[PDB]
Amino acid sequence: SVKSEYAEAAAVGQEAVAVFNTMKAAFQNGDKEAVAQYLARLASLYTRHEELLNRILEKARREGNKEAVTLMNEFTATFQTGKSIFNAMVAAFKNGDDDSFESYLQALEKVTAKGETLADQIAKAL
Ligand SMILES: Nc1cccc(Oc2ccccn2)c1
Repeated sequence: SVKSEYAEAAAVGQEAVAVFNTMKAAFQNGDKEAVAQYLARLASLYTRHEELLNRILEKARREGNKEAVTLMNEFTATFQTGKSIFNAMVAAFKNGDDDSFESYLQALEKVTAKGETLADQIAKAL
């Protein structure tokens, strides 16, 4: 069902949270070889999550589930906010700009935390 597909998407999101916190520890310790690998891992994870979310939204639309569509349109928009911040973080890493990396890291955390009440609302709506 769309609901079990959302639970699968939610687990993929939690994997990115796990790899993100590990990466943050690695960055603070200056283990840039680890950070590079974790950033690659996170990129693939976000690509997957983004695809799952789009499929879920498209299915909610085909099902005429207006409330779930509204919530998923709001949540996907905020996902792109997180994604653009991630990508700028990756660029800051490539450039050796640790001040920007730190800024982007904290922002991506606040964007993610903010978008959690919505994420729980979608689970219930599908
Ligand atoms: N593409 C992308 C990459 C990193 C973080 C991010 O933020 C998120 C993740 C889930 C919900 C809201 N924002 C999105």
